[PDB]
Amino acid sequence: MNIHEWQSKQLIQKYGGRAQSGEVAFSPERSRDIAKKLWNQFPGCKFVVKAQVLAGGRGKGHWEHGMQGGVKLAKTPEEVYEIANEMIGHKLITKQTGAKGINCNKVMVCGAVKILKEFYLSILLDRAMGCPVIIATSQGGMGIEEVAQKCPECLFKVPISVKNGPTNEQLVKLAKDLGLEGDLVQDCVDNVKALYQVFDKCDSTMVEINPLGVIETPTDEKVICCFDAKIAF
Amino acid sequence: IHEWQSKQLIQKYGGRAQSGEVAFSPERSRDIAKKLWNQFPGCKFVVKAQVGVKLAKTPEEVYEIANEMIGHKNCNKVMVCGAVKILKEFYLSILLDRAMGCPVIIATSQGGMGIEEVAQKCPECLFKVPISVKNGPTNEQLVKLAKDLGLEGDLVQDCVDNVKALYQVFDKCDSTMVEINPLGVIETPTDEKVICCFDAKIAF
Ligand SMILES: Nc1ncnc2c1ncn2[C@@H]1O[C@H](COP(=O)(O)OP(=O)(O)O)[C@@H](O)[C@H]1O
Ligand SMILES: [Mg+2]
Repeated sequence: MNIHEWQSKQLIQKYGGRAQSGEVAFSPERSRDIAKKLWNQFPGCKFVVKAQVLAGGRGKGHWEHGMQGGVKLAKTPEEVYEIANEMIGHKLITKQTGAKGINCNKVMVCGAVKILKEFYLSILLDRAMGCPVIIATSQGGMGIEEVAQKCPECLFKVPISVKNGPTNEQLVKLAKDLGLEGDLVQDCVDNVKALYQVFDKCDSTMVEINPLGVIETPTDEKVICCFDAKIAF
Repeated sequence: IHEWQSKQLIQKYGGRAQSGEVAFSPERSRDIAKKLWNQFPGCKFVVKAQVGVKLAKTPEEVYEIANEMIGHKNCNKVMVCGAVKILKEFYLSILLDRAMGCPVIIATSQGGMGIEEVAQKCPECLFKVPISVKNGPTNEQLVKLAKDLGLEGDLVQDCVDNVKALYQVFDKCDSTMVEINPLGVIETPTDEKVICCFDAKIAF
């Protein structure tokens, strides 16, 4: 992750968005310290250890030395050490790789959150159109590439005005089209607005959020939260 | 011992405690809350003035509260804690009872209140448990104390674990009092129910 991209993820929170970025660790020891420090704030919480490799289906793939999964739930900081040790410096295999192997040199240590709904949402520069387009689906867990090829009308597509950007009516209906009601409608609007602010302020070619989730905070407020945000140029 | 050193000892010996993180300025208080939103977005915060306790919704509220604490009636640091869902507050201590000549465990379902006041007006609801310093506390004693506090399920064993860890701090530090007020039954962010020490006091 170069400075250009990392400075963009930061803008998500600046422009009103809500996102979990976790924290990067380049060693299993550091992975353990992260989880340990987090237990000082939310004792007894669980953790999610995510292998940081540029490849999809991490949660599906497997490791060369017996372990299963690129996204793993951990109960303690020691389990975080164990998992991270099997990831950092080893090859991960997914559909993207068949069996070529993809070497992992770092992990994300994330607090385990309660996820109520999962969505996919991206903002792309459509060259054939010469404008931005918001693409979203409520299948949530199935990933975009699968849904697009195998389901025609599952996707919500919204062309965006270059001068005006998205409109509240556009974003409100989209929030509604994703099954959101109550306060979560406006919360989603604010987050997508933030995502587009980033998309345009950074001359980005794609802003991908997978999952865009309805979560519960430790004190059980229901809020929109961006996971595993990705930006391209 | 100070509160931050006490909670450190409790975790070493197998206890669960919320330590928060210390800030010596309102600015640093805001940064702590900010970084915490990277792990549990949308969470709330508790701000405790240190040598009084307020709930904050944003890192900016955390700044405002810390600004009214640090440098005022004199407080010069704050602990910034993630706001945790709390189901029950208990009191628990381990005291060297001189009259009986042995350690004693004192516990109440009346967490948040001073033990002097609770015993004065509700002597009925204090659980005393003398400890044989040779064999220390037995797991049999601790299971009853847990049941007598209205605990069932995994919380009963979780309570034994934490109380055992507290006795170790008492025994190993040769302390005259280890006091947890409140000792809470909380819910983790994924709704697991566990025991947690929120405050600790160790006397010598
Ligand atoms: N911080 C977290 N807390 C709880 N569950 C999480 C967290 N991060 C991810 N998950 C869950 O684990 C899944 C991991 O999948 P994801 O990271 O989206 O990509 P992949 O499909 O490649 O595994 C998420 O879809 C979500 O259901
Ligand atoms: Mg909850």
